[PDB]
Amino acid sequence: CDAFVGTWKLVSSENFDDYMKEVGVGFATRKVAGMAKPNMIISVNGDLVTIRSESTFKNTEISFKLGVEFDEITADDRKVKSIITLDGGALVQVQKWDGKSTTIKRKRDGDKLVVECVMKGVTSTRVYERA
Amino acid sequence: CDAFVGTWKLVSSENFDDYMKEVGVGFATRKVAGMAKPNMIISVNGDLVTIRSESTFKNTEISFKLGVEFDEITADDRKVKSIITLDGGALVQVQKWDGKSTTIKRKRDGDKLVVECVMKGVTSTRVYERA
Repeated sequence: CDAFVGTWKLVSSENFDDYMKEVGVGFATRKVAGMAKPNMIISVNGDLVTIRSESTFKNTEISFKLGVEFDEITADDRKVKSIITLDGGALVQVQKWDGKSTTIKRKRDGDKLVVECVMKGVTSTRVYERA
Repeated sequence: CDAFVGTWKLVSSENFDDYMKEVGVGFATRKVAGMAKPNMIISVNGDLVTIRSESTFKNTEISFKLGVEFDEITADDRKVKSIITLDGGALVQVQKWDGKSTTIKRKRDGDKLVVECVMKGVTSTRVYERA
């Protein structure tokens, strides 16, 4: 996870609302969540990887081991099962709940960290740079 | 857990610095941690309990099931194993790392939430009220 460790600030967001719609986030909530500009703080301690997200909407944190399924309460209050892997040099997260699934891919592109969240063929792209 | 769900704000802190010393928290961290006045936000989603701490020092979160050991990275960056129980109507947390242990007790006392953290017979006491 060496390529991912650091504090990342949001530089661009594309198609976030439509992704949230696909996920089932409420109309009012999508407004508030759309206004947030979360940072992403990624760190490692031993075999535990932590991804923190800090914003006006919600402060979240997941702590996990690569390849080991874990319980997560999402920023929009879904209770999901997540599994995160190192796959083609990306961190790939699959979240499953209520027979549904979404894939969140975190990948380096030049000096940026690109986050692509996919649900039913709808993709939100968020671009981050080091703080 | 119903008696614990809510947003709690710090109202008193007693012996916090000495507790941190006993834990082995370094001077500079103890200073910044002592200056912070963290909220504590406790929520439940199915069988998952989440305890979030928000302050200038750190934003942290643990999500866990009662009676099931889990991995935790503490605010002072210790990698510990935690187990949390409902015991005499209190939430009792035991954190273990490097052959050491500390116990964190969260209990209701009237309209307050009293948090007692014990390390080798040094006790820090922090009291919170609903926000």
